[PDB]
Amino acid sequence: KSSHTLKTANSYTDVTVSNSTKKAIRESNQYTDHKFHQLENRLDKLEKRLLKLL
Amino acid sequence: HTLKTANSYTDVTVSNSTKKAIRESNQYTDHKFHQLENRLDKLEKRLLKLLASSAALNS
Amino acid sequence: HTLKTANSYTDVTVSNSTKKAIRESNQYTDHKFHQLENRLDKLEKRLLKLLASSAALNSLF
Repeated sequence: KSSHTLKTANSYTDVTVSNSTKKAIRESNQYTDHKFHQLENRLDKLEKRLLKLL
Repeated sequence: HTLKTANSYTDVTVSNSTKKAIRESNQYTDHKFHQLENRLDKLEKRLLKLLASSAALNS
Repeated sequence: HTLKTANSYTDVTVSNSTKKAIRESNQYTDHKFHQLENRLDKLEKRLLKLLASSAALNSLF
């Protein structure tokens, strides 16, 4: 009607989009933890084999 | 009717972006996980050689 | 119209967002990767050292 309309819509875009950026980042970071845990545990196992051998 | 049309464009386009964001990021993670695993596979071979070397020493 | 200014606004802000999320998440991965690269380098080094000493000890006897 339309200034107050554009304005309201823009504000909706703003909150929504911002909550999406944060969500993507949490979700990807989680994944990254899940994958990198497997590498850390493998590494933990290897130094422990080494120490035992020594 | 317009406001409803903007907002529902926002919801749809936002939902697709979050998905593309995660999908790309994860793909990059996977590439980095593989590069590390290449390293770990090597290290484990050297431990396996060192191990056989150590039981040669005994004597 | 008003559906055109609000929709182009939404596309531009969605665009910047997508790029920001991927960038930030990849920084996260990069940092964790470095940390682990660090832990690997050290272990590699000790192993190389221990192979050198053991091999030399073997040839000597």
